[PDB]
Parts: sequence; C-alpha cells; structure tokens
Amino acid sequence: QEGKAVYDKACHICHSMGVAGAPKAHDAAAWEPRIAQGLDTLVSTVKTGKGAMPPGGMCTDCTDEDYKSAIEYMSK
Ligand code: HEC
Repeated sequence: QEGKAVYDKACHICHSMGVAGAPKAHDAAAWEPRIAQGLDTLVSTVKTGKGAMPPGGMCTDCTDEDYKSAIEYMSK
C-alpha cells in the first residue's frame, strides 16, 4: 500500500489534527524525535499500540512496509 493511502483510510483519524497528543501529520518538528527512535521501533509500537493509540492504528490489513510508508508520509 502507498503511505498516503494508509493514512487516508486510517491514520488521519487521529493524526490529521493531532488528537490526544498524536504527532500531527506533516508536522516535521513533532515527528523528528519520534522518527529518531528508528522506524523498526515505530512500526513495532504502532502494532502493539501506545497509550491512546490502539494496536494497529486502525489499519486492518497493514504490513510492516505499509506502516513504515504511512509514518514516512506523516513525518513530512
Ligand atoms: C487514534 C485512534 C489514532 C490512530 C487511528 C492512529 N494513531 Fe498513531 N498515535 C496516536 C496517538 C494518540 C499517538 C501519541 C501516543 C503517545 O502517547 O505519544 C500516536 C503516536 C503515533 C506514533 C508515535 C509513537 C511513538 O513512539 O512516539 C506513530 C509512529 C504513529 N502514531 C503511527 C500511526 C500510524 C502509522 C497510524 C495509521 C496506520 C496511526 N498512528 C493511527 C493515535 C492514533
């Protein structure tokens, strides 16, 4: 899947406005410290969930590649 496609059907729900502290999409400054953790780490976190974010980020068919693509789209 394309990163933007994953975002538009799932991630945008909370990340478009940065609800409950979600790093806002296309906010490079907000995503920089999170990207710095390493993509492997971020993909793992999305799949297990983190606080207010539910495991999977409401994508029902996402591969690790899909998750990574989605993060890359949001991070700029
Ligand atoms: C609301 C129900 C969310 C949906 C749907 C998605 N995300 Fe999320 N995400 C959400 C919150 C509230 C937060 C902040 C959590 C915190 O306590 O900091 C996040 C954070 C992320 C992160 C950063 C995790 C980290 O280690 O700091 C990533 C990488 C992330 N979200 C990715 C992501 C993707 C790819 C999604 C779509 C598939 C997605 N999120 C959906 C809330 C919500």
